[PDB]
Amino acid sequence: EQTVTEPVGSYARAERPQDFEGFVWRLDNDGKEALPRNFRTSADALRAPEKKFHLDAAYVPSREGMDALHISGSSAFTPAQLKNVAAKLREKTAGPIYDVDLRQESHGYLDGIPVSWYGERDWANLGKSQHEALADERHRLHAALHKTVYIAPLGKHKLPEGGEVRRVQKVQTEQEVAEAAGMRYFRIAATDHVWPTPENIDRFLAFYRTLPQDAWLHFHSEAGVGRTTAFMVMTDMLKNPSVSLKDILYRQHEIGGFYYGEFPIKTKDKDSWKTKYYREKIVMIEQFYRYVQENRADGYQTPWSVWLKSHPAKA
Amino acid sequence: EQTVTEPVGSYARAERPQDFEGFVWRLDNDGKEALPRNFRTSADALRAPEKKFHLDAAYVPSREGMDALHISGSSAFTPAQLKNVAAKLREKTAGPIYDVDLRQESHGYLDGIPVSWYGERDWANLGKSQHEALADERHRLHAALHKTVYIAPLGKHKLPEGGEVRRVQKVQTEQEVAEAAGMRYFRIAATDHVWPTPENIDRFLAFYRTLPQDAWLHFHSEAGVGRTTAFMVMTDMLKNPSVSLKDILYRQHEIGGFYYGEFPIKTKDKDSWKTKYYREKIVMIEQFYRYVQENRADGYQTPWSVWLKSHPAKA
Ligand SMILES: O=P(O)(O)O[C@H]1[C@H](O)[C@@H](OP(=O)(O)O)[C@H](OP(=O)(O)O)[C@@H](OP(=O)(O)O)[C@H]1O
Ligand SMILES: O=P(O)(O)O[C@H]1[C@H](O)[C@@H](OP(=O)(O)O)[C@H](OP(=O)(O)O)[C@@H](OP(=O)(O)O)[C@H]1O
Ligand SMILES: [Cl-]
Repeated sequence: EQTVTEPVGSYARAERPQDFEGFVWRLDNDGKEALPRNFRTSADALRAPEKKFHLDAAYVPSREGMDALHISGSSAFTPAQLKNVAAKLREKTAGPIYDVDLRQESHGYLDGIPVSWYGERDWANLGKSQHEALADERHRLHAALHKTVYIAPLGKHKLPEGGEVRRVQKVQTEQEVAEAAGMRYFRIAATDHVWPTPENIDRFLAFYRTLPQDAWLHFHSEAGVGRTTAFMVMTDMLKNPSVSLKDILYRQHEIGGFYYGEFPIKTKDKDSWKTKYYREKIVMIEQFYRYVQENRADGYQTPWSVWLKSHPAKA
Repeated sequence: EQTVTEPVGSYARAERPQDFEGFVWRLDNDGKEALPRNFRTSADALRAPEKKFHLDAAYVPSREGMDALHISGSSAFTPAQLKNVAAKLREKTAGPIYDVDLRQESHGYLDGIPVSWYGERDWANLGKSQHEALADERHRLHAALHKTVYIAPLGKHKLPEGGEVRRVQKVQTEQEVAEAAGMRYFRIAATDHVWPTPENIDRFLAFYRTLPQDAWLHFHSEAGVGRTTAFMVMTDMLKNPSVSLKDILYRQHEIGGFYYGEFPIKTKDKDSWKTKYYREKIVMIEQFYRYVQENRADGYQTPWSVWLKSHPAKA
């Protein structure tokens, strides 16, 4: 027919939340290193591209605007690691430093240990509104206080392996941990592995509009790869609209992020469900760039969700 | 001074239940074999003793009373394995066959899979009365229905390793499963690793008293070793009081059970806590033998718990 059930950029809406409910408190960071994993800032030197993306290692992207961009990204962290990050970022700016938490999955800290309520594909909060996801999170964190919990790292086949059991004496939300490290906090509940929703992006752009000139944004997700890079890319496009799409994509990849341009996708058989979500992200990244280019001149009078509905992306 | 806080036979009462709360649905049997592990009956041939017990391999225990004993023991089982056990036992008797469940830990069947709510040392119900342990079990099993659960086998260090996640469509208690296999059901909530309590034994003795002559008792615990052998030994002593302690202990061991007499206890560093519980069971097995010998003449008018308080065991 002519009516589409889920438009491009919303494929995840077709999945059934009940088939991915949370079943374990996953260890988000073992706390052994001084900093979170995949830590990088926009002032960093560009490195050779990762071979899996089949890029031109000889291409030198423009760094126009990177010194003033003021953003960084990383994986999840322990409280001590976030204090190290905050201290490092303070050496680069006198503006407010934001911990921009991009995780939809319920997470927090049990006795200072960074944990998340993990469901298959990390989709324990799939389908929930940001309100419902945050309510789940608060309820779960609180329920763990003075209770025995099993906290484990995921091993072979994304299933618990080893870990530890403890009776919890202290519970904190990431907001509390960010404030204790001297950072401002802003939450965007984005689903792991997929393109952020129009709701997620409209929320980010509204937040972006409120920032003072010297604000520094430290984005993070679980690994500091998929969601973190998507938002770092969006920020680079918004702040440096005259830079080419290719340069934005190459430079965000070359300072240590994911590469959001076209590349030959290949997954292990067990990860084949990811293929179309990668393809969806490549197309949406181009569509967001188009949104920025067509709406920056009038100051974004119309939001991303609205413009995308009248300018749908195509596979 | 004079007053003793915990008498011999009750050491476990000094442990703190809050430090061993349940944290995972442990897989009790993977269902691969036709029968549960350590399956054996009193009609079986005696085999050579296990080396670790340092026994006399040349010794020939008396079998006096074994053919009429009518008892068996095994590990936990899937419903299909229990049906196989019941069919096997029916070839040996025309009397009622009892599934004597000796597990204090909460356990049952989720989608037919035998599971238990596991806490450190398998002590998730330590300290609870049987009434409280069964209420915990009934609430946990029921709460699992239509919910997502993580079921895993324990691997390295008694922590989950691998396993599976499933949204449960069927929940059953072992009572339901035993009845489906054509067995009567009798529960004694005995704590894993330790000597059965005076309450556990008083309950068993009262049940034993009213059994029809041709009743067949199939005992089981998790592995079919510690608790299963303790009750098989007690039944053998009760039913065959003229048989020597040495013969009872050797023969229950030689048909496939644990050896409940003195031996060179040698544990790994991580299992050193077990040492005193072994020593306690050796002493209590002797004390129970004394009880049977001294109370059989009047038909056991004095319960085990009462008699033990007036004749305490000595370390
Ligand atoms: O949290 P963000 O920073 O968004 O990054 C995600 C998480 O690290 C994912 O692991 P998890 O779901 O266990 O938290 C990982 O999936 P895998 O571990 O399956 O590789 C993703 O890579 P890909 O899904 O491969 O693209 C990566 O993009
Ligand atoms: O269930 P019953 O038949 O009473 O047997 C018990 C359980 O199998 C215990 O394992 P679990 O705690 O995992 O249920 C096992 O401890 P280990 O598995 O640590 O060896 C005991 O041996 P010992 O504790 O070694 O005596 C054994 O006697
Ligand atoms: Cl009781």
